[PDB]
Amino acid sequence: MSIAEDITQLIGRTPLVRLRRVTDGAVADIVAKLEFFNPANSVKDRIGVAMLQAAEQAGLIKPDTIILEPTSGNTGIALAMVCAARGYRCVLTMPETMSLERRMLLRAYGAELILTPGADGMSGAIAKAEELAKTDQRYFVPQQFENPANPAIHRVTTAEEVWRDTDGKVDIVVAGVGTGGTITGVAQVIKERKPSARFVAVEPAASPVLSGGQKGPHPIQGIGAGFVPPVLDQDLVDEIITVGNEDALNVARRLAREEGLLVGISSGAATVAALQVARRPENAGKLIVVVLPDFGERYL
Amino acid sequence: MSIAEDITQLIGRTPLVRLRRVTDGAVADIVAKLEFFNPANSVKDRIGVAMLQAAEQAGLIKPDTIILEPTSGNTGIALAMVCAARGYRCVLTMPETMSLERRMLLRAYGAELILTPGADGMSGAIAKAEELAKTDQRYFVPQQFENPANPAIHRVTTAEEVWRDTDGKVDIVVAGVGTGGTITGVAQVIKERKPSARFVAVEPAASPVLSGGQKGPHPIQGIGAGFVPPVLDQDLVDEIITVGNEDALNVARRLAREEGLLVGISSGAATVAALQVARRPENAGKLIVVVLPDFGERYL
Ligand SMILES: [Cl-]
Ligand SMILES: [Cl-]
Repeated sequence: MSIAEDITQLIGRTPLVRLRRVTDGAVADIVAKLEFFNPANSVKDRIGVAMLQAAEQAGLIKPDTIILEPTSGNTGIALAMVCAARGYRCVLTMPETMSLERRMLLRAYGAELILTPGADGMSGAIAKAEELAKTDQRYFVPQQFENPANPAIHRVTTAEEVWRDTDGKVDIVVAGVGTGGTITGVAQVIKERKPSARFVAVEPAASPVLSGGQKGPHPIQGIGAGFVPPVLDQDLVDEIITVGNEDALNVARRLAREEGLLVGISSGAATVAALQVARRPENAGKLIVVVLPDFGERYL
Repeated sequence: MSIAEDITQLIGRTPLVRLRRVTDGAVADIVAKLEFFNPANSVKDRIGVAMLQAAEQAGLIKPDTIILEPTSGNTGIALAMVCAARGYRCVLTMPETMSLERRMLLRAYGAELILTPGADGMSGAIAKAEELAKTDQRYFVPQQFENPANPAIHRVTTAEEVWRDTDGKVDIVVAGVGTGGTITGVAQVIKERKPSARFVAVEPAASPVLSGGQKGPHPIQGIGAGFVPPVLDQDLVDEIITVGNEDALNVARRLAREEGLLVGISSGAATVAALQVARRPENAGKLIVVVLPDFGERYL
């Protein structure tokens, strides 16, 4: 029988789909890895389960442990879902500016929210989690930007899925960088197995930090953290492509209307970059895999 | 290589998961079929592609064809997505009372909406589609309640998935009835293959039409159409269970908080029924498969 014991056993193993229309000028094949197929509709389901699994396996979860993370994006959703499946108490800090829709989603999974001053933004949320954890030893903080289980799950799952599903023919992987876990884990496995493979990191033109520029505000949720992420192995990244806000939005729109792929704005951004790489004559005939991190319905 | 040519090739093949906590009093095994794993998060993706496939295969789609359907639920989403992938123009009628969120979702896939008088509700939407189709021969109307491709896709996909994933050990299938396609197609295949198998239809206590009662208003979106659906084969249905609004909601809540399964209210209703059947001593040791039609995030 093929029956999962719980929802966390159904995370990952996401499909590839060939882009047919959003391919203007391409001389390479572009195929998209659809992370919206995860149970809570994003890539972060992988790291939500992986980080808790690593803690469990290291004996860090105690009978009175409470999971705690500062989060304004998909990792909060992923942790809330996984904690519901696990039977863990889950506390998430975030600015009081977070939408009522997002709060209802997290609360639907039974997570408890601590809202921090709007003016202090995400620094205030992080500060609150830091203080909570320092003063109450029940809290276990996954730390998505520093946890080695983040790139590790991408080595074990995402990378192998890309490898197997392309029968090792993948030539170039294009991925937005938030924590850097996805592109790092995939590159760690695939570049060592196929040294000719290349890896393109995608960031916002509005906050081109990996490119050597300065942090700034931008709407491409999921990428452009404003610092070099500790988990990112920059030596595995062969190129950085910056993407403008309007281009990201426009291509995200095109994916929905022309491919039936309703994806987030960071998926638009990743696809802008993949299409740029795909137009290069030296890439004629190559296979480009672009990661599409989440579903677009939350962004409407 | 395992690469889909387009998103419609990634419809169905949804997983089974064992219920662990929402099992109070059960002496049978309850496993849930997670239709939220479809690309647009509901079971209707199956019939959206199947109905257009059947039209294509029957030469009914012409160069100037426009897809037209009256819809206030998931079939509109499914058709909008599939039409985007196909490159078809898609027009959907619905009452002007439909939420801005739902309209934005359908428009994100490029569908065009015709809003009908709020006071006339869904009868007004159906009337508008009827009139449009009568006066403009470009329109092709799928007719989800009457189209034989609805139960047929469930015979070819859903039923075989249940059969294979349970290694033929499925004893009882529990499913909400909207169009009746899901329970009909599954029963057609499985009852003939395994005559001992039984099939339980689920409807709202507030609108217990299959049970012999009268139509009434109810909030269990997706089931309780207020009439006997033409596609439903009542002779394959072994039992009908009515479910109250509060019980459906309560169990839907429990699935999210206790299993990490964020599902719609009709999934709550189906699970209420499955748990009732599972408590019967004569069902000790049996395998019950309950269909969970969609994701809960839209209902928040
Ligand atoms: Cl986050
Ligand atoms: Cl509908």
